[PDB]
Amino acid sequence: RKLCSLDNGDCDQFCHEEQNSVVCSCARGYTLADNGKACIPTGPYPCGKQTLE
Repeated sequence: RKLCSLDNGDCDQFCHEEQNSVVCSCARGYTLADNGKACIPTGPYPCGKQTLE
């Protein structure tokens, strides 16, 4: 277990080892956070979220 194999590289969603090392990204409607790991919803109903409201 190295990069993306170790806890998905700490990424929220998509993980890629671009020329060694982890590179996280997000699905449409999400914007990668400042830490370059977390994914932030762009609106009221981001994909893949069970509707709480």
